[PDB]
Amino acid sequence: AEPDHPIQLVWTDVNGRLSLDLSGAHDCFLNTRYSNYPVFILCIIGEKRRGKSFLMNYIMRALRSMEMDEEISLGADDEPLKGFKWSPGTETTTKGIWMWNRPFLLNHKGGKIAVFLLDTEGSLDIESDRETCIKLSALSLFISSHLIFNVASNLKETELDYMEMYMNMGEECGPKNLQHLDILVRDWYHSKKWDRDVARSYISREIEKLEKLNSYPKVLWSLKSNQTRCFLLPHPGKGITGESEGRLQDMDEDFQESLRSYVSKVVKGICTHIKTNIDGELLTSAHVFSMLQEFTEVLNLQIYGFSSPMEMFYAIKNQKLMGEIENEFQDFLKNQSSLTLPPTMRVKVSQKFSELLEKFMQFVQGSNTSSHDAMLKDLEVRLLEIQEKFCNDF
Amino acid sequence: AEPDHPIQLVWTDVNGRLSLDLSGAHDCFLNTRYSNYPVFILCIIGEKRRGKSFLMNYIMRALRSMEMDEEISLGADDEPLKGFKWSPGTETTTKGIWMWNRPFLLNHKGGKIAVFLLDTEGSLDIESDRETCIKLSALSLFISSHLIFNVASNLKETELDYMEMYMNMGEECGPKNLQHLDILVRDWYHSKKWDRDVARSYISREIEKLEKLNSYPKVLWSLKSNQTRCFLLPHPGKGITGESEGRLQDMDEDFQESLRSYVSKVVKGICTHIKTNIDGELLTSAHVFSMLQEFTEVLNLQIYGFSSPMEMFYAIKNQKLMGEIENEFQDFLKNQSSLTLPPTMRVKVSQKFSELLEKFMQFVQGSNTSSHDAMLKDLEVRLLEIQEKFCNDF
Ligand SMILES: Nc1nc2c(ncn2[C@@H]2O[C@H](COP(=O)(O)OP(=O)(O)O)[C@@H](O)[C@H]2O)c(=O)[nH]1
Ligand SMILES: Nc1nc2c(ncn2[C@@H]2O[C@H](COP(=O)(O)OP(=O)(O)O)[C@@H](O)[C@H]2O)c(=O)[nH]1
Ligand code: ALF
Ligand code: ALF
Ligand SMILES: [Mg+2]
Ligand SMILES: [Mg+2]
Ligand SMILES: [Mg+2]
Ligand SMILES: [Mg+2]
Repeated sequence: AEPDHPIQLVWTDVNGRLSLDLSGAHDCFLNTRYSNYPVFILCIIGEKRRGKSFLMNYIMRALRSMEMDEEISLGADDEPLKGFKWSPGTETTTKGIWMWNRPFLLNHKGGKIAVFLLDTEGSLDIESDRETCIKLSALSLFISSHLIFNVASNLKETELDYMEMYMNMGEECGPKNLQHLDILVRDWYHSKKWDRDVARSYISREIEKLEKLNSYPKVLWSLKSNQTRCFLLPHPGKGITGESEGRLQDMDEDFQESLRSYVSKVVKGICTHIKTNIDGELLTSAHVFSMLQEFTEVLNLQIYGFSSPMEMFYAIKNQKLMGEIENEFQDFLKNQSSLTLPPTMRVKVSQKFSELLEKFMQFVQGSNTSSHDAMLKDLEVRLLEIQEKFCNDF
Repeated sequence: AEPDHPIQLVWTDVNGRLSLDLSGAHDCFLNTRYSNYPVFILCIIGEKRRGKSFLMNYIMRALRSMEMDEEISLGADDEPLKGFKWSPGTETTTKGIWMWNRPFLLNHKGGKIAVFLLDTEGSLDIESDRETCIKLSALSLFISSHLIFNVASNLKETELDYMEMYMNMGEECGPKNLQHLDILVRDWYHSKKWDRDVARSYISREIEKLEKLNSYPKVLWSLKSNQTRCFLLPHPGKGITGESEGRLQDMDEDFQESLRSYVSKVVKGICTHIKTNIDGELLTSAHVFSMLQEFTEVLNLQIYGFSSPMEMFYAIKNQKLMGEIENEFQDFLKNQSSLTLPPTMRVKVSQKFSELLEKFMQFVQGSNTSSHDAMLKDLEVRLLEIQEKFCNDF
């Protein structure tokens, strides 16, 4: 891995675990040319297949322009788009979390700021375990000093559902600890009315909707805070979504106009979003990896069981059914006469035990046989404990 | 309500209940001019704000063209779009289920087919209870003889999650009973490659992805069946998504090309998708409302508790916690010595009771105080039963 390429910072394994590259990425942060500079860490997350990597590449152009001339540019109109791997169509491209393997070094107050870029696998891909992508997105949220939440078309149930999940991934991910959040709405319906004042009005209206709900207290906090802003990009047009070199000349003109404005605002805000540690001191490059490591271990400790809404519905109902059957067993035991002889008692209890296993299987919901078996096995061990204790003391 | 207007067939009330219009809609189906004709029932469902009503209006043009001349047309290029109420932007428009208040009468085998159109509130709107919209979409699915599942951009976790839910809303909604399903992908990334052969290839690839999963057996069944097809529409362009009259001339040319092809295929298939009853006989107009009524009562009987993924996660964990605490109480009672005097026993049990209520509140997850109180109240009644039984028998 040579300089000026993306490198994979985080990947997930089979067991659902998140692993950091403790060699190449770790070495990227500790380079003595810039390890003591204050850092700005830009991360992008959001739904799959919506130009996240594409956008990070145009930000990279502006950072490289600023690194050279102190000047803001998105390149020449015929420059094809390079950087983080980006690709058209329905197949997903980014997996895990990638970073550019060198910072971009911007002038700031007679020193430098080291700017790091993190590109995350998009959500809603069914070939990826949804909890795994949730953990990846929360790790990006945690480490960011500027987080881009890339949203398709408009804020909907899905985006609010997911960002509420992200901000519940430990106290570290709560909205108060999120330094800066851009809610970037891609493919905005209005190609002419997308400016800063439209976006404030749109968020104010969303807050009205959220104030009526119970579901999204953490997102609501964030949206009401001075740490969250919304930007709107119109649709880029068919010269960008099909087979494309990603060139500025391929862009719909209103998309290019909003893109230039948005990228320029990101770059110009960098000096106001230097990454901070727990205590609020400026964080340097040399301490980012430590933070990544500790919070990755936090995320790998807890298994949530996020799944399809129907699977979680069946899980609630089936867990209620198991508890009902256990209580049924307990009530049956309490109702037995202490004057029954021990051998006759043992038979009666065993028959009830078998009858309740059959009842579980008669009322269990869903069709995942493997999970029915796990649940049945678990019910069986718990009833056996109850039986043993009763028949030994009886 | 006069003829040639939309009328609301189904609405939801505060208590989450679905109500049918038993007067106007009921009278629409039983009109003696067409109540004995076989019916075709087209229903559209899917995510909010994605041109569902808009599409149903262009289908209406083609039906009205066919009703008049036996000829297929989408109108003149400058005709503004009328019919079901449709509107740009982020605010939702269709609520409940609407129908056109007259059938369109198509020639068929020396008789007529009565064509009914049902337009459904889109999913993912946070001002609507998600279970309520799920029930509305399942009712549309149940009654359809041609169902349009309108999908934004591509099949993702969300669409598969929701259609799996729809097809679990009673045996009536299972994939085997779904006469015909179009998965209509709007805003398809490729403006040139969207034809029937691309869509088959796309679905075949999705089936490969689903074959690896446990989550979507019912969708998988449907996609593998001969009763489900996929059609792709490119993006209509900014002359349709902004302030628009919805005219053919406002359309991107590749969108208009796919739209004409798709609408023509829908209308030409009508004779092959006559609605059928349980036994497979042709259903007439005069019996549609009966079916609507019976299945609406089925849907109003069951309350699922669908909610945000974080809320369902907390619900699973909190329900497990309540069961753990109840078992803790039961084990404590079993471990008590029968030689303890009754008054001393009653105090010991009461103190454990209080200690376990405190434990519940110490470990309960989430921040919905109202639901914590409900759960605490419920735990308290169950422990009281256990206590009463123990202290009376002791
Ligand atoms: N619909 C849409 N597509 C975009 C946008 N920006 C870029 N694209 C295209 O989206 C496709 C996926 O881009 P990519 O960056 O790989 O998506 P990612 O999975 O979000 O990282 C490419 O064909 C891009 O050119 C946008 O604003 N809207
Ligand atoms: N992005 C997109 N917008 C569309 C399409 N077709 C129509 N629209 C626009 O979407 C907006 C919402 O249309 P509407 O029919 O009310 O949406 P509905 O809530 O799905 O019924 C209107 O401005 C339409 O002109 C499409 O294929 N893609
Ligand atoms: F779908 Al992606 F990066 F979110 F390829
Ligand atoms: F958002 Al809609 F009909 F689905 F207005
Ligand atoms: Mg990407
Ligand atoms: Mg912070
Ligand atoms: Mg509508
Ligand atoms: Mg059927």
